[PDB]
Amino acid sequence: GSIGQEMQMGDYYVRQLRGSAPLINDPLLTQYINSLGMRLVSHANSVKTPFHFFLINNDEINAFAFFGGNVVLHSALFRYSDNESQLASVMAHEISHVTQRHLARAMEDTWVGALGSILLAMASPQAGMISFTQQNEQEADRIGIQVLQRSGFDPQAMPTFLEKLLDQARYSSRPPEILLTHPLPESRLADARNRANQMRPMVVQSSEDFYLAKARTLGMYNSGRNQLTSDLLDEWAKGNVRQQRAAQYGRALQAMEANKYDEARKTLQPLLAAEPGNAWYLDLATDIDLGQNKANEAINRLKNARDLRTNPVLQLNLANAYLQGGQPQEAANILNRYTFNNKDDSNGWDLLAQAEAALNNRDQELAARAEGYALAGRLDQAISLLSSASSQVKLGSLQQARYDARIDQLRQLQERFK
Amino acid sequence: SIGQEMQMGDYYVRQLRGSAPLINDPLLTQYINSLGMRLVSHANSVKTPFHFFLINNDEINAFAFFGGNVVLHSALFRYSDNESQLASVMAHEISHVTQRHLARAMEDQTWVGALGSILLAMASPQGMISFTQQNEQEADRIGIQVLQRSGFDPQAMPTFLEKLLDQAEILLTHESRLADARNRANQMRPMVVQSSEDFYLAKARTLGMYNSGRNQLTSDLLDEWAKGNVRQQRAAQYGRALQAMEANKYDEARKTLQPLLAAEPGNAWYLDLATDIDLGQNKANEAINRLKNARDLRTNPVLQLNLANAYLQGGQPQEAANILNRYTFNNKDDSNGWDLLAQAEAALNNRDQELAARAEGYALAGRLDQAISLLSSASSQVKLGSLQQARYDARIDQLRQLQERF
Ligand SMILES: [Zn+2]
Ligand SMILES: [Zn+2]
Repeated sequence: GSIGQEMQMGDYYVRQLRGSAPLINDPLLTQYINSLGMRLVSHANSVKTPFHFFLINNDEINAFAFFGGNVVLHSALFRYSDNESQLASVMAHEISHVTQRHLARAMEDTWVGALGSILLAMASPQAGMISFTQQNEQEADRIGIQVLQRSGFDPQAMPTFLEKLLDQARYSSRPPEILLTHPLPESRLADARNRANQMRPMVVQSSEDFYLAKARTLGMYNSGRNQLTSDLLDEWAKGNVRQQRAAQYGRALQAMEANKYDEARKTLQPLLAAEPGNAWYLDLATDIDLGQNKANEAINRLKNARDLRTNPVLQLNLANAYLQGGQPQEAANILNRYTFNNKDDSNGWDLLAQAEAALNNRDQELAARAEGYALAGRLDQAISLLSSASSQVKLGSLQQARYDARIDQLRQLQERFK
Repeated sequence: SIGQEMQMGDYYVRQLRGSAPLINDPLLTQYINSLGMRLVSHANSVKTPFHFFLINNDEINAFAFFGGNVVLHSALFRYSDNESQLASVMAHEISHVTQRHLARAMEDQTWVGALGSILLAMASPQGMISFTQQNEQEADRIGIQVLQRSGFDPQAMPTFLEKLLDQAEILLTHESRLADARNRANQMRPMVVQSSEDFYLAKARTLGMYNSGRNQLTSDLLDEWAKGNVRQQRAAQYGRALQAMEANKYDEARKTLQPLLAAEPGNAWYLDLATDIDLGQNKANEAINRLKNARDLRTNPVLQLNLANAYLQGGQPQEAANILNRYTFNNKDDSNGWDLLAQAEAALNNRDQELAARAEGYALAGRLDQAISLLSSASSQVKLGSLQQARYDARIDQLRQLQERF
């Protein structure tokens, strides 16, 4: 089965990505990027596979995708994206590469590892490299702009973003890495500007989650050219009030990053007072609270949250608060259900490992950190942890049957690829 | 002619008084028109007298019509950071009238009432008019000079328009035109800018006393004003005393105003609030004596209404009438004087005089038939052939002519 092979070929590369590339595993940022991405996929034609959207800590702008609906976005995209529709146009562009099976159809002409080595070199700040035909790039722009429009974004954002890539391709000695995987001749641009001119004029406003995502990405995961500049923060202090709340949020982050917690708490207060129930400031409200060993206050606030049952960001934030507060069992009650509902989330497993370690449930601790190692492609290491777990439980027990069964599953993943 | 339009203007004004939420505050209306008036005298193409009205509406809007009657929404004060920005709106709106743009627009094509219903809908918080790109490209650039000869900031207009863009109401009735506002302001001159003492207190009383929705006098602004020039610090103290009186914190209100009144005992704003605090504590005698020693007592309309009201609460309706009888003949269109005069004549048991004063209130609010009814009642209580009967019946005649025009 091609779709079956593609989905597990994708899982193999995604596991290699987690284990060696610097992915941003932050709950707020990953939930936003996937919520935005899924909103595009839900308006794409002939989607035959699930989709996941990954974020790299890389200041070089690039974007690419491979089998299984897995698209990779560098954090530099938030530095170049002035509006949400520009970032959406890049994801729409990459989503269309997958639906058209461009990378899959290009490979029909040691080889599984040859492609995986290319994928991580493009994602790592340590950079072979894949390239699409300019015909392929035209289909991705043609199909991407229509997904862009049906999703309620500005179609003129795609040519506007392409032109900003061209103005740095000659006003700078460095060709941005995105232009080498996705080449941009003026024909590509003039074709894009023409299509946008022929759709409906639409002025769209970037969501409030976009500016907060842009602030957290550049502020909290700053790296190289990926900074949250004071020039941009002061510029956001003059724009629409969404950018001002985002600008306030960004300085609260940097005040927390520099351990000026009371300075950060007092900056964050007015935004939390206006929106007491949104996850973005709730997330940092606990972060500053635990920075001062006020874990009870973080717990009380999160138990009063409306959407604690539905929002994973809230669920992890409270589990972490229970851990720092000295109640690991309450953290485990949340995380046992959390890890079962999000088996691919390594944040959940790592926190469960912490909770089970604090409870001195060593077999369950080893099994929890085994899942972290399995998600990172460290299957030999995951098997070692579950072997140790299975050696601490009586034979014939279900814990032994379950630990040994999980080892069996990881061995099958292992033999499918060399 | 100007005659029909001035009379059409009076008809639309009467309709506004009856249905739109006008701010009839003496201090605020005296300031709104005093600033308009010397701003008016710096344009020369004016055919008509000018009156400026303030509407309690938290949605920002401004418009004008026949007879030099301009309408300003109270939301204008929270958008106006300085006196020139506030006059920038008025200079733009008076320039519409002097050049006769709205009259020009309706000469192209039941109509007079349809426009009045629209004028209320814009004014009332609970269909609109819209101007072409030239029309206000006229008004703004014709209005920036009218603002400069009056000694205010020419750059005050542009900073106001940009503060409108990033929030996308005034914008339905009013980048190309905006780029021209910054285009045209930079060329003329840069100007020293200093708001009047009255602008800061007027903004304090509008946002503090007539707070409604987005029209609040926030704890962020008056903390800021306490750090400004000495005019803004006195205004910040005035606003805090005003809000304490609004919250019926009477003792705190007296002690907050005490240093301002001690420094400026003849200031009309503080003298006014000192009466409200005195009457609020049933101390009418103290409020009366303070107002009799005010320097501008028989020249300033705000002080006269304040003392007239204090005489009523103090149990001296005759002395109140002696003031108000003269006030209503000097300020015929002031409904406050007519209402206070009706209260005094009711307390003196001069019934036909009370009905006559009440009638003027209803005539100003556009209910001419009711005013005719009350005067008819007054004329029936007075002897046929008396001078009173001749006046009452003459005023009925004047009101009937008004309603026969429309
Ligand atoms: Zn491409
Ligand atoms: Zn206008």
